[PDB]
Amino acid sequence: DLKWHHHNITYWIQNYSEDLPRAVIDDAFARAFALWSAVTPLTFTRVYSRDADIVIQFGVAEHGDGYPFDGKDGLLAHAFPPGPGIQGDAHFDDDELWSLGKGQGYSLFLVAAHQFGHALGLDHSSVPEALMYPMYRFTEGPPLHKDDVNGIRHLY
Ligand SMILES: COc1ccc(S(=O)(=O)[C@H](CC(=O)O)C(F)F)cc1
Ligand SMILES: [Ca+2]
Ligand SMILES: [Ca+2]
Ligand SMILES: [Ca+2]
Ligand SMILES: [Cl-]
Ligand SMILES: [Cl-]
Ligand SMILES: [Zn+2]
Ligand SMILES: [Zn+2]
Repeated sequence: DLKWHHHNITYWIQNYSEDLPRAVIDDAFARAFALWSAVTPLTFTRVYSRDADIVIQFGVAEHGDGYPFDGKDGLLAHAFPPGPGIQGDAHFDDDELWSLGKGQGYSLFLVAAHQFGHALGLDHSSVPEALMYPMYRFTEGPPLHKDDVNGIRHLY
């Protein structure tokens, strides 16, 4: 039930997934963030310290928190809402097949954006076409839906 008191959010990519090249992943995340910063006064800067607002980590099964991943399929990832400590960090189940665009596997890009929303304070949308819909479904074109934009703007 909290939001970031600053608009200069920072993120730190802790480790990577074995499914994609590092530069591919970095870009994916950058583009994910870019989506929100585009409709809000928010900015996202990549840092290299635990001090980052949002820390990005890929994991398998137990990974620190009490919500370990379910291996292939199922829970794909999860991000904690705004707050101190672990709050804000986004976790990805490196047991999934991460990719982009058409084809098998889940889009790291689209999933990231979704999770970044949660890490910004956004809650799940009730619209099937919105990016904040709790159900993954690949789509082409603008990821954000009127509902997602209104949401993030009602916050920032
Ligand atoms: C497409 O964006 C996503 C929506 C839901 C998920 S999830 O399967 O991890 C979701 C939990 C979450 O959004 O973190 C669960 F269905 F409740 C991942 C990516
Ligand atoms: Ca899983
Ligand atoms: Ca994987
Ligand atoms: Ca693919
Ligand atoms: Cl790594
Ligand atoms: Cl994609
Ligand atoms: Zn976690
Ligand atoms: Zn979600």
